[PDB]
Amino acid sequence: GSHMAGAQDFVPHTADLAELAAAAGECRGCGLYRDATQAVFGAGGRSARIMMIGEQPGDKEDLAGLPFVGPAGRLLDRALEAADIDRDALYVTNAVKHFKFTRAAGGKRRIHKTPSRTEVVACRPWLIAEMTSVEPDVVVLLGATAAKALLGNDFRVTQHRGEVLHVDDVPGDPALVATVHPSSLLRGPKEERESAFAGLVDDLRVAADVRP
DNA sequence: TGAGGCATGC
Ligand code: SF4
Repeated sequence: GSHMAGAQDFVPHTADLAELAAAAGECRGCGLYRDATQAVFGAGGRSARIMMIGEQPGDKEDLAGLPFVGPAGRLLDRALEAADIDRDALYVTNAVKHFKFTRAAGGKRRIHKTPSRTEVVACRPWLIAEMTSVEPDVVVLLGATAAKALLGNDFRVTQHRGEVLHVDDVPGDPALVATVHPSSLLRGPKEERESAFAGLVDDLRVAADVRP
């Protein structure tokens, strides 16, 4: 890449998810490996028919080494239940595999920082390897960073959420459904939260109803 | 504390 080397040559030629996950722990495709605790690879099995892709680890994901374990993951768990999506059908990952954060000079708390488009493009080869291994029927794009990673920078989740989409550039031609990131339900006003949760559930139901 | 899609800064 122009700013970052990219992950492409760190990605081993394999569909084994465990081998991919170990190799991501050695990735230096961008700068984010340096300050992060560990790579946070996807969770689930190749038999999954629904792949869900978030933005990046948060604080709790970085410490645990698993995706969607913090507050946003708790919300996602409730939305999955409300749509009767069995977790055995899921492979869950993020567009970026190492936690990007900063700290105030006189503070200790790690402050989440949105990955740059540069870092998203650098990390995308891992996502392509995951999609090739899992071959999902449908991909849920949880938020703008993930949706733009596969649908292009001009894509707007608030414009096209809940629509079943297909693009050429994507291995295996799965259906794609974009929605808002579960953390946005928390970031927004408490009085919009109920309607926003119902909207996430409705978008998940669209994805769950995709028939290959 | 935990987005999104516009903007401005260097
Ligand atoms: S964020 Fe992705 S590309 Fe960057 S170092 Fe980590 S695994 Fe590699």
